[PDB]
Amino acid sequence: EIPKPVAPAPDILRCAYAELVVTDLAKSRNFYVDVLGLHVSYEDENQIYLRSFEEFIHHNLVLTKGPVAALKAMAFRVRTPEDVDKAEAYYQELGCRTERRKDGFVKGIGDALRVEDPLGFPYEFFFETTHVERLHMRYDLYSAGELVRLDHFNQVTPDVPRGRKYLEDLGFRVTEDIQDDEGTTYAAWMHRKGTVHDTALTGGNGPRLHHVAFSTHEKHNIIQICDKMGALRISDRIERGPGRHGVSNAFYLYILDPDNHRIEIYTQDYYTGDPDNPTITWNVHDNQRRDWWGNPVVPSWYTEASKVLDLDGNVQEIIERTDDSELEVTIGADGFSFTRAGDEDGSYHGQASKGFKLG
Amino acid sequence: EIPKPVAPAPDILRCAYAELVVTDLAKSRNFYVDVLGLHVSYEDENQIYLRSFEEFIHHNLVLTKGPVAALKAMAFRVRTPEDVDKAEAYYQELGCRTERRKDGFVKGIGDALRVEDPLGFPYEFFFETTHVERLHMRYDLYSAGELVRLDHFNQVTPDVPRGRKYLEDLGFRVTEDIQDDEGTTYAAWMHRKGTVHDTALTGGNGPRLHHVAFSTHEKHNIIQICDKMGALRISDRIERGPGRHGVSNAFYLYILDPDNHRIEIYTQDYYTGDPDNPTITWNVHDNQRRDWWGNPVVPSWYTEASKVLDLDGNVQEIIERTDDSELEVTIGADGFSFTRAGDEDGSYHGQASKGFKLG
Amino acid sequence: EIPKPVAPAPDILRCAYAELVVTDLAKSRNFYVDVLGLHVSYEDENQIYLRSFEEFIHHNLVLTKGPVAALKAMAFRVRTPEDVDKAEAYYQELGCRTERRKDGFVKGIGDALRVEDPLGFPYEFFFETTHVERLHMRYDLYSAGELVRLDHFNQVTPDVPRGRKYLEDLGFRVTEDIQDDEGTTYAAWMHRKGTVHDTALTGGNGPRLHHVAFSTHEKHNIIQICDKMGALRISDRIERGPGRHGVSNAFYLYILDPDNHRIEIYTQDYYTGDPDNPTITWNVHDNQRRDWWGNPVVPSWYTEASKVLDLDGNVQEIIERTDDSELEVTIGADGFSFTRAGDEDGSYHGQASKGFKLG
Amino acid sequence: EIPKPVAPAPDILRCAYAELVVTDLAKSRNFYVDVLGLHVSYEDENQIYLRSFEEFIHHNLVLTKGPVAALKAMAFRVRTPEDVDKAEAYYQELGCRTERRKDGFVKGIGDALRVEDPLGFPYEFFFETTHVERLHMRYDLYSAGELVRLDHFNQVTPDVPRGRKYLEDLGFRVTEDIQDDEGTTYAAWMHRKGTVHDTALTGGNGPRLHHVAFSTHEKHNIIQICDKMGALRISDRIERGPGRHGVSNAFYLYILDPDNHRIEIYTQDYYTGDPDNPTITWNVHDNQRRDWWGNPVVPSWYTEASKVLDLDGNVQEIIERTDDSELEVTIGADGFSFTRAGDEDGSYHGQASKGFKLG
Ligand SMILES: [Ca+2]
Ligand SMILES: [Cl-]
Ligand SMILES: [Cl-]
Ligand SMILES: [Cl-]
Ligand SMILES: [Cl-]
Ligand SMILES: [Mn+2]
Ligand SMILES: [Mn+2]
Ligand SMILES: [Mn+2]
Ligand SMILES: [Mn+2]
Repeated sequence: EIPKPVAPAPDILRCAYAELVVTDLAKSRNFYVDVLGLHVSYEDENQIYLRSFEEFIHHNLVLTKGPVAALKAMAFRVRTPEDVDKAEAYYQELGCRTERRKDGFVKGIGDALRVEDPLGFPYEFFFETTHVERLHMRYDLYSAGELVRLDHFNQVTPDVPRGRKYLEDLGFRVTEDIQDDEGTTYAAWMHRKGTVHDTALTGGNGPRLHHVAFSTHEKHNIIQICDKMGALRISDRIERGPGRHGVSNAFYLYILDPDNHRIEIYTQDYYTGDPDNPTITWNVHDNQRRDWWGNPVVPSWYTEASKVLDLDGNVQEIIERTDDSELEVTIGADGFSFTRAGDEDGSYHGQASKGFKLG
Repeated sequence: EIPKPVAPAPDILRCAYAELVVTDLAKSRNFYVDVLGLHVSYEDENQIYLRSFEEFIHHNLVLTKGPVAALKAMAFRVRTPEDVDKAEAYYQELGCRTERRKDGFVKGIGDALRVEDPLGFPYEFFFETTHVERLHMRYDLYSAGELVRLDHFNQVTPDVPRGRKYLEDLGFRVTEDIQDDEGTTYAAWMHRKGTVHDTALTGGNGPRLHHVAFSTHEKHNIIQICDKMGALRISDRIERGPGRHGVSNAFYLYILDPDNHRIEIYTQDYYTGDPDNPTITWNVHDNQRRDWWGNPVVPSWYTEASKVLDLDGNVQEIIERTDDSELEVTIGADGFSFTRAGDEDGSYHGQASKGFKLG
Repeated sequence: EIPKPVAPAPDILRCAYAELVVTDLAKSRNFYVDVLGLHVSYEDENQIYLRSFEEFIHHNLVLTKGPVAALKAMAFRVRTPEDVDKAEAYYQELGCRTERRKDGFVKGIGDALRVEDPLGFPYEFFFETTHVERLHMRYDLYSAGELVRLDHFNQVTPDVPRGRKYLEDLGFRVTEDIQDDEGTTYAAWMHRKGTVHDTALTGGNGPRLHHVAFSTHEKHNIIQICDKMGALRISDRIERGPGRHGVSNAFYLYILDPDNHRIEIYTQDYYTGDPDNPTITWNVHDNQRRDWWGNPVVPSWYTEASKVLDLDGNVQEIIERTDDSELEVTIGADGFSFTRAGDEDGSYHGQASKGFKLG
Repeated sequence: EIPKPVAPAPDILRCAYAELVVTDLAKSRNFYVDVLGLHVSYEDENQIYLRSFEEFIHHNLVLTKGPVAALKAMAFRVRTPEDVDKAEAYYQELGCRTERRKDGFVKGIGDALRVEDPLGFPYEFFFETTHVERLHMRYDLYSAGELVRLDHFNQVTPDVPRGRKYLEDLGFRVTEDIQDDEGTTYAAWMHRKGTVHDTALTGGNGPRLHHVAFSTHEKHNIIQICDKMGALRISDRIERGPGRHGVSNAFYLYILDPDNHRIEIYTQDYYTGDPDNPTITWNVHDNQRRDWWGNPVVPSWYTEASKVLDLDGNVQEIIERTDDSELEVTIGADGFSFTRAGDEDGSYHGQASKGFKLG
């Protein structure tokens, strides 16, 4: 029900950074810098600007002290300065609230447009950014769990096909999705930069931010993050994983920051840059779709996500999903999942895999 | 209490091989050869003899066709031919049933002694064995999931302290254990070869065999086994993991063979060869003790294990544990576990970690 | 010297495949399939078509039996069917010989244009290709040394600035290069797909093909290839490496096929897709520019490369480089390199690093 | 020939630590702590005591300030206090200078015996040592290049068979060696703890210490050390590697400390604990014996080694090797190596492999 505008879409390069509001800046710094080893581009009493090992733009993450923890903006870099004008014209045509700042909303970004998008999400588009020392060969700084790139965002939204269509018009190409035999869509992944995704839609009450994902070079780097969290005795902040994804084929881990913002660590998905890249649809009941090894998806993964803010700094109202619930149809009392389609052996009914029930 | 014999203990080098009775030989071959990549030393219509990548003795695993799936023998290599005589005298003094075969019980083993030990387990002791091509540099054969060494056995027995004393007198040294503050021992690990263990005791109804473990070179090799099992659509045969252990500090995975014999894949524990190697005791309520990342221990891991045979080839009667159950005290309805000792935050009452309950 | 056409450049997606003429098809099959584990998309008595683990187009490599080993075509996929017409007009304006086949030059490719480009190289441009099973999750087929993508080509040409300009007009963006203070350019790297490169120019006598490069997931995959070649007693076919590159930051290995075609295995370079991606220029005397650890560059690496064919199947005549030779200025009798610029300690004069002279 | 004492050999557990005299304690600290990440057990302005990640004894390396860089002591831990008496009796019967100190020669070691051994080397034997925090699960401290264990020493001595016999009488078991077809032995490896070696003999002018080796968990940890040294622009202190060894099958790297003391980093050799462990002999001309991939051995690796001290703190006089030189017979002007025995193809005459001569 979101029409394709006459105005041309801005040419989006990739996800570039997220601005997260955090309640205790010191505790957040402890998590992102001391635990996760992100690199400080700038900090003061209000904000911490962080980047990954291979990044040359000013930052991939802004942490902003605020009264209520929430996503403040998810930023995409566009190809040219003129693409910021294109973004403004596009979202104006859609009837969305927009705000333009010629000198940026955060440090290290220039001319930028923020919008309350049709799904209620605060998107930023920008070209101009302050270049910093690209640390990609600074092996004197490299940590055993080094986060090397920002990879993607993931958004919770009640109507997946509605948001998918909107993002396709915006230029994202769908790479994978999860549906059932009766035509319900539960999740979709879509890209600009030639990886599996730059953002993704998870069916649920929204708008809420599901997670922000960073890449490592190798699988052992993700293992080290888990190991380090056990050593720091904060294993209760490991939410889910580590595992191999079905959708995306990436090795992964989900952890929780001090304000319960979910962060994914991700590596080794595949190239999607060709225009006829084959799309892959998984059945919702396929127990290898989210964790390839069949490990159960923790219930909080389906229920918990971050608030998002409007352009005034206020929390967006949550709209309830009316389509079927992935949690309910797979691990709920009347849910089921299979290892091999049509096989009772290795299937789970009314509970999760590996012998667990929902707590 | 099992008395310490006057006869000297045999000098045991290491665990060497296990003989498992299996019901369908071809199906077992698929698992151990096609899925796991173990190397065939010899096979016929009745048995398959298998060895790991770096082994020079004839085999690390014998699969024997039989009516009832069970452990037939856990075999330990001894230092000299004379240590077989020492083993016979020692077990005779213990009042155990023993059987001596100068030409072995299985192919590729010479003079051998099998015993029904004081815990009801069929142990074998041998020195003589047919050497085979050591494949340790045969990288033309090397699998992405290559199993490189046999590492240990793990035994389920109802009275851990009783068994621990007997194994210590036999010359095994305890490296780690799990106890509570009320005097109960739930598990013990013990070695000869200078890794964390060659065998271990897990509290539970017994005698039953908990598992046999093989090691890989690197953590990615264990990940590959998981990935391959996903590709073969047999993820339902992944029981638990992959993870990082607390006890042993090893990276691990538990999988189930066609007869539900449990196999662990293991890597990167530490050196224990010094005689004053510090013994580590974990509290049973410590949620980082079995999985360091705090992932829940699947209930089947605590309840399921293989039958074992006596020397007549009949299943040993099972004696029920009367000591407290690790399952019940940690993940049962009256259970408890913590992330940080003395912290209510990150503790679990009457359920498992990460949002699950007993299925 | 090469003027920019008024005709619009074809939109090039990425390098896609190379066709190499080989003298003994069975011996070449042994190397690419049995040693390297590439996947067969088609074969007969004259040709083998091969693809990497994550590929969905028909092939990344075609081996064609012929009398003289040579590069027959380096192919790039274009974005649309219409881009093939654009490519034809473009090279026609450049005065280049073109050949258009509506049904393709090799199996699994449709409408295609081959050209003898301004530097004498046989380029192919195509859109249409037969999709095949994408093996990216086929872990039951995954080799310990699995080649996962085709990454790039590398071309030897006598005048690097002349070639660079031509490739820039064609849409390729320079990411890194090697120069000296006197203004000679020795090599340049350039991309379309958002990695360090899709092709590269290496100063030397040309046209010759320096190498075709495939990527692995992890560094250990590359180490396995070396280990395997050791076990096969073909370590003499390991030309150079393994190492870490300075330029590109990739972990790497160079090996030689039966006809001495050079293959690079490559992993873990960085993202270059932003239009203002920072260009990196290294000094030719920096001993960390090619191997980051300062290991010496094998002289054959600088002197040997494959013949290339014209459109008639005849070898292209070679034109000698008149600019300074990288070998001569770094490892030759009158050459030098440094570890730290301006520091004589860790410098090498008239010989290579690590105590070696030219053989 | 060194006679076999009537007195029993001390039961040696393993190599335990080395004491190296260094000329600038601060510069050595930067190398061993800052670059390499070893853990400080104790330090003052005269000495730094260092241990590996998984160690529980007080230290694996003592750096002692002094006027001439040299080995002061190579220490082996013995099984019981009584074994220190046995070692004293054993070396006294050998006619060797001994010194016994009930309170140790260095901090954190108790009753200890130091000897000037028959080959001129300062050996220490001890049981008593101060236990420290075993850091094996301190992943909060874990470096991307983490050194996890002390693995072995390597000694340069002119007469290898002479030394080998002495070490065998002492209880070391030979695992691998290098010989030629004319009866010359160039090197031998021997163990107590069940890895390939605890010490080794390299033929050359001696006594000199060739190197001390530390283990990592995985091959990428060794890669990271190289990468870090490149980032620190100290790649000139990488002497040789990284590589795969033929002998030992271990992945390796050799680096040089501020006083040119050689340190090897080493991982993933095999189990040798069985008393009939198959002994492997390589031919000296086999180009895969030292580097399995055929990479050339740096001439400094054959010529350079550390001074060793006597018990009075004076440099031991060097005795020249009269047997053939491994350098000369393989990579010298009159040397030879092969890839495949008997095959001229892939062989090297009067030069090193991969296109190099000696600089
Ligand atoms: Ca209690
Ligand atoms: Cl997922
Ligand atoms: Cl466990
Ligand atoms: Cl290079
Ligand atoms: Cl060596
Ligand atoms: Mn994600
Ligand atoms: Mn185990
Ligand atoms: Mn290349
Ligand atoms: Mn060594």
